[PDB]
Amino acid sequence: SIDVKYIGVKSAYVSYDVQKRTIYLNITNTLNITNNNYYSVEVENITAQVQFSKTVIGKARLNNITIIGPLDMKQIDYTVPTVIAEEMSYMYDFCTLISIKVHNIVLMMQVTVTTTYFGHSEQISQERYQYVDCG
Amino acid sequence: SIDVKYIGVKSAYVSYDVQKRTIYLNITNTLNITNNNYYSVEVENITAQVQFSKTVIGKARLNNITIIGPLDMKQIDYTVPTVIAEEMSYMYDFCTLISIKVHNIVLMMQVTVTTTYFGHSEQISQERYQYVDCG
Amino acid sequence: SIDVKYIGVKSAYVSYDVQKRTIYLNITNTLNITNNNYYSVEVENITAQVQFSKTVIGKARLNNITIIGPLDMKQIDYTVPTVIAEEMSYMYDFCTLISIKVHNIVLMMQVTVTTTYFGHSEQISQERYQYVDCG
Amino acid sequence: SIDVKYIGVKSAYVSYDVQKRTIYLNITNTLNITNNNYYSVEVENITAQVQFSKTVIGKARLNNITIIGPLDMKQIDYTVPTVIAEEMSYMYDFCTLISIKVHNIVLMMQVTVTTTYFGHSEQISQERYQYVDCG
Amino acid sequence: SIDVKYIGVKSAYVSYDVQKRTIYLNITNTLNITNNNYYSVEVENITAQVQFSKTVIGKARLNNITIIGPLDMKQIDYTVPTVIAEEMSYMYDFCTLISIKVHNIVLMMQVTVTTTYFGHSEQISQERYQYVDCG
Ligand SMILES: *[C@@H]1O[C@H](CO)[C@@H](O)[C@H](O)[C@H]1NC(C)=O
Ligand SMILES: *[C@@H]1O[C@H](CO)[C@@H](O)[C@H](O)[C@H]1NC(C)=O
Ligand SMILES: *[C@@H]1O[C@H](CO)[C@@H](O)[C@H](O)[C@H]1NC(C)=O
Ligand SMILES: *[C@@H]1O[C@H](CO)[C@@H](O)[C@H](O)[C@H]1NC(C)=O
Ligand SMILES: *[C@@H]1O[C@H](CO)[C@@H](O)[C@H](O)[C@H]1NC(C)=O
Ligand SMILES: *[C@@H]1O[C@H](CO)[C@@H](O)[C@H](O)[C@H]1NC(C)=O
Ligand SMILES: *[C@@H]1O[C@H](CO)[C@@H](O)[C@H](O)[C@H]1NC(C)=O
Ligand SMILES: *[C@@H]1O[C@H](CO)[C@@H](O)[C@H](O)[C@H]1NC(C)=O
Ligand SMILES: *[C@@H]1O[C@H](CO)[C@@H](O)[C@H](O)[C@H]1NC(C)=O
Ligand SMILES: *[C@@H]1O[C@H](CO)[C@@H](O)[C@H](O)[C@H]1NC(C)=O
Ligand SMILES: *[C@@H]1O[C@H](CO)[C@@H](O)[C@H](O)[C@H]1NC(C)=O
Ligand SMILES: *[C@@H]1O[C@H](CO)[C@@H](O)[C@H](O)[C@H]1NC(C)=O
Ligand SMILES: *[C@@H]1O[C@H](CO)[C@@H](O)[C@H](O)[C@H]1NC(C)=O
Ligand SMILES: *[C@@H]1O[C@H](CO)[C@@H](O)[C@H](O)[C@H]1NC(C)=O
Ligand SMILES: *[C@@H]1O[C@H](CO)[C@@H](O)[C@H](O)[C@H]1NC(C)=O
Ligand SMILES: *[C@@H]1O[C@H](CO)[C@@H](O)[C@H](O)[C@H]1NC(C)=O
Ligand SMILES: *[C@@H]1O[C@H](CO)[C@@H](O)[C@H](O)[C@H]1NC(C)=O
Ligand SMILES: *[C@@H]1O[C@H](CO)[C@@H](O)[C@H](O)[C@H]1NC(C)=O
Ligand SMILES: *[C@@H]1O[C@H](CO)[C@@H](O)[C@H](O)[C@H]1NC(C)=O
Ligand SMILES: *[C@@H]1O[C@H](CO)[C@@H](O)[C@H](O)[C@H]1NC(C)=O
Repeated sequence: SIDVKYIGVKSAYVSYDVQKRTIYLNITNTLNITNNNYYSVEVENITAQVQFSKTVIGKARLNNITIIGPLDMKQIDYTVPTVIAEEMSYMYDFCTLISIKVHNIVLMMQVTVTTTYFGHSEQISQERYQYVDCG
Repeated sequence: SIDVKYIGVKSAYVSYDVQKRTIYLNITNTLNITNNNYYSVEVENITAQVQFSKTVIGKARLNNITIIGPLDMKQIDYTVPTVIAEEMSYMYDFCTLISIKVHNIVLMMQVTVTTTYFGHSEQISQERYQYVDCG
Repeated sequence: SIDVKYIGVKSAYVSYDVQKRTIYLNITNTLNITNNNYYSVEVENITAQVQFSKTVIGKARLNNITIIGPLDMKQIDYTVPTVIAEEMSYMYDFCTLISIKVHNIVLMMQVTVTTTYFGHSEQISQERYQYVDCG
Repeated sequence: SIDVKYIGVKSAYVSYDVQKRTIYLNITNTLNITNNNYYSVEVENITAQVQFSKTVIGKARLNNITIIGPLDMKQIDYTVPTVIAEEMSYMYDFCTLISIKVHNIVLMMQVTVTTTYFGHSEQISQERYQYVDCG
Repeated sequence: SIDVKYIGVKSAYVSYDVQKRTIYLNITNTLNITNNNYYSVEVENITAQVQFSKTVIGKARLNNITIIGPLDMKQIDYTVPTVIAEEMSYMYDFCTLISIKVHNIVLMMQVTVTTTYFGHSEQISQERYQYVDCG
């Protein structure tokens, strides 16, 4: 990736910024800009490229073959009991929360068993993340 | 990716910004801009490209073959009981929440068993994310 | 992706912005802009490209073959009982919520068993996301 | 990656910034900029490239073969019981939270059993992250 | 990576910054900038490259072969019981939280059993991270 930029507030090439009650007198600004950008990116010169997969099985006996790919959960138990009992009481609850499984961003590109890959693969994530604001 | 930009507030090439009760006097601004951009991106020069997959089975005996791809959940139990009992009580509840499974963004590109791939693959995610604001 | 931009508020090439009771005096602005953009993107030069898949089975015995693709859920139980019992009580509930499975954005491109792919694949997601605002 | 930049507040080439009630007198600014950028990135010169995978099985006996890919969870138990009992009491709860499994950003590129890969792979993550703000 | 930059507040080539009620008198600024950048990055010159994997099994007997990839969890138990009992009491709780498993950023590139890889692989993470702010 030639350019990746996380810019919180202000991004600019040339900035004249005047703010919060200033006095801006005789000003002469002369700006002469020559800017040129040449991008030669991902250029590929190939005579011959071959992807070849071959399998042959002869006179064989195969019994109980199990192939299990990734990300298997099987047996998961979440037990979260909440019990509130009051006889003669005063209860004030402000900003209370229970969260079990919270997922913001899931990016999954190549999940397989057998992968043959020729090329280019890129993942980019940018965020501002605030979970809980109370008060 | 040639250019990826996360810009919170303001993005500009040339900015004259005057704000919050300033006094802006005699100003002479002369701006002369020569800007040229040439993008040669993803150019491919190929005589011959071959993707070849072949399978042959002869005189074989195959019994109990099981192939299971990725992301298998099987047995998942969520138990979240909530019981509230009050005899003679005062209960004030403000901004209370229960969330079990919350998913914002799920991106899944290549999930398979066998994959043969020639080319280019790109995933880009940008967000501002605030979960809970109370008060 | 040549250009991806997350811009919260203001995006502009040249900006003269005057705001919140300023006094803007004699101003001379002369702007001379030469801007040229040339995009050569995804150009492909191919004599011959071949995608060839062949399978042959001879004199074979196949019994109990099971192929199961991805994303299998099987057995999932969500139990969320809520019981409220009051004899002589005062109950004030403001902004209370229960959510089990909430999904904003699901993007699924290539989910298969066998995939042969020549080309280009791109996924882009941009959002502003606020879940719960109370008060 | 030629350029990666985390910029909290302000990013600019040339900045004239005047802020918080200054007095800006006779100013002469003459700016002459010649800037040129040439990017030759990811250029590949290949006569012949071959990816070849071949398997042959003959006169063999295979019984109880199990292949299990990565990220297997099996048996996971989360027990979080909460019990509150009050006879004659005053309870004030402000900003209380229980979270079991919270995931912001999950990026998974190549998870397989057998992978043959020719090319370029890049993962970039930038964020501002604040979990809980109370008061 | 040619350039990686963590910049907390301000990044600029040439900066004239005037702030907090200064008096800026007769100023003459003459700026003459010649800046040129040439990037030749990731250029590869290859006659022939061969990735070849071959397996042959003959007249063999294979029983109880188990191959288990990485990141296996098996049996994990989280027990966090919380019990609060008050007869005649005053309880004030401000900013109290219980978190079991919290994950901000998980990046997984190449997790496999057998991997043959020709190329370039890069992971870059930049963040500002504050967990809990109370008061
Ligand atoms: C601008 O310069 C002239 C020079 O003749 C001067 O008389 C005038 O007072 C100046 N005004 C300001 C606002 O700087
Ligand atoms: C502006 O820049 C160009 C770039 O070569 C130059 O030829 C020209 O003389 C400059 N003009 C002035 C007034 O400096
Ligand atoms: C590579 O590209 C150049 C053009 O930039 C061309 O002249 C040359 O013949 C190419 N070589 C091959 C056939 O791979
Ligand atoms: C195949 O597996 C099953 C259960 O996994 C088992 O009961 C059976 O005996 C196995 N077959 C042989 C020939 O061992
Ligand atoms: C602008 O400049 C002229 C120069 O003759 C001066 O008389 C005038 O007061 C100036 N006005 C402002 C608003 O700067
Ligand atoms: C404006 O820029 C062009 C770019 O070459 C230049 O030829 C021209 O002389 C400039 N004009 C002035 C008034 O500086
Ligand atoms: C590659 O492209 C160039 C044009 O840029 C062409 O002259 C050359 O013959 C090509 N080579 C081949 C046939 O791969
Ligand atoms: C095939 O599998 C089933 C259950 O998985 C088992 O009952 C059976 O005996 C197996 N067959 C052989 C020949 O082992
Ligand atoms: C503009 O400039 C002229 C110069 O003759 C001056 O007389 C006038 O007061 C100025 N007015 C403003 C609003 O700057
Ligand atoms: C405006 O820019 C063009 C671009 O070449 C230039 O030829 C011309 O002289 C410029 N005009 C002025 C008044 O500077
Ligand atoms: C590639 O494209 C060029 C034109 O840009 C052409 O002259 C050349 O013959 C092409 N090569 C082939 C046939 O792949
Ligand atoms: C095929 O599978 C079934 C159940 O999966 C099993 O009952 C049966 O015995 C199997 N056949 C053989 C020949 O093992
Ligand atoms: C600008 O310079 C002139 C020079 O003749 C001077 O008379 C004037 O007072 C100056 N004004 C400011 C605002 O600096
Ligand atoms: C501006 O920069 C260019 C770059 O070569 C130069 O030729 C020209 O003389 C400069 N102009 C001035 C007024 O210095
Ligand atoms: C490599 O590229 C150059 C052009 O930059 C070309 O002249 C040369 O023939 C190429 N070599 C090969 C065929 O790999
Ligand atoms: C194959 O495995 C099963 C259970 O994993 C077992 O009961 C059986 O006896 C095994 N077969 C042989 C021939 O050992
Ligand atoms: C600027 O310089 C001139 C020189 O003649 C002087 O008279 C004037 O007072 C100066 N003004 C400022 C604001 O420095
Ligand atoms: C500005 O820089 C260029 C760069 O070579 C030079 O040729 C020119 O003479 C400079 N101009 C001045 C006024 O110094
Ligand atoms: C390597 O690249 C050069 C061009 O920079 C080219 O002249 C030379 O023939 C190439 N060598 C090979 C064929 O690997
Ligand atoms: C294969 O493994 C199973 C359990 O893992 C076992 O009961 C069985 O006896 C084994 N087979 C042989 C031939 O040892």
